[PDB]
Amino acid sequence: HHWGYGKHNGPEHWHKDFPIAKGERQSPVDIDTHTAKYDPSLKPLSVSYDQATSLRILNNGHAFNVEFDDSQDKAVLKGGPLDGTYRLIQFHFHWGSLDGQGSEHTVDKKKYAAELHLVHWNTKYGDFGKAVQQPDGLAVLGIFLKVGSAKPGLQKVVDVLDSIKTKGKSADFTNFDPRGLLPESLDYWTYPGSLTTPPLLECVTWIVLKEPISVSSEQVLKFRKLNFNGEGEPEELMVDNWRPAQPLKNRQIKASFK
Ligand SMILES: NS(=O)(=O)c1ccc(NC(=S)OCCc2ccsc2)cc1
Ligand SMILES: [Zn+2]
Repeated sequence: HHWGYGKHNGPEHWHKDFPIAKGERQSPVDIDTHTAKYDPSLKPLSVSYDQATSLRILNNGHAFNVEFDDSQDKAVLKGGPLDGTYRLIQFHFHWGSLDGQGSEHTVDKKKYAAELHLVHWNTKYGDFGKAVQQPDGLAVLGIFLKVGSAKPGLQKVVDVLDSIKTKGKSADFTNFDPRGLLPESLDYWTYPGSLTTPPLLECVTWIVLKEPISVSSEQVLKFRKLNFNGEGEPEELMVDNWRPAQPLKNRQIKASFK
């Protein structure tokens, strides 16, 4: 009886095995754009992905992860609210069964069709595992997806999903360039939060871009053909793998733009 996104194992149940689910700095949150304040103390954000080295794509039963070789200082996030350098380790998405839902963060209560999470760990802690014992261990760059024009840079992801349909399947996935998943603008909102799945650890500086990317209906329909189950088990489509917004508690969301 493992956590998931169903009626008997989804977000309202997670707190029994992960009591931090009811913590002081849980994610995602609704971003109330009128309450968020421009912060002149934010430095410029730097997303340096030119030497990113993807390795593999994996269906972990909750989403799919595109994994990167993080053994060298290569694809890194710095600046903005961050102190020092954060290294890309993986990205993944959350998405809906219908285009009207799927994002984790919301913007003035609006849900996007999906949300991309580029996950980075603070290199001062040596590795990801030690980073998730720290309040500033991780930085997740979140990007909303809306349905419209196709995102050409996403197609290589979409085209490999048939090989990883079920939980536990992986495929080689080298030479994928995550630059092709970014919008034009780096304007963002930021706040301190958590992982949005178990173990829900409160280690994350969230950086959520304001400008969504557009993906086509056909691209997101291929996400919805993935399975939460493993091979040979009864089909349960991998859809609605998002946690809803959590209480903001004693936090302020800061904007990078005036
Ligand atoms: N949705 S989220 O971005 O908050 C988020 C990010 C990471 C995690 N946890 C983990 S354990 O990611 C592990 C990624 C990894 C490890 C080996 S290579 C890929 C859970 C939720
Ligand atoms: Zn995520």
